[PDB]
Amino acid sequence: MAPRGFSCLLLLTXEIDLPVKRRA
Repeated sequence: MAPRGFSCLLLLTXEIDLPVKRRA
């Protein structure tokens, strides 16, 4: 898991929209 930051800011841009949609 990321330090709830680098990947946290990318979640807003939609970059990391995989762990917030479906099981995938």
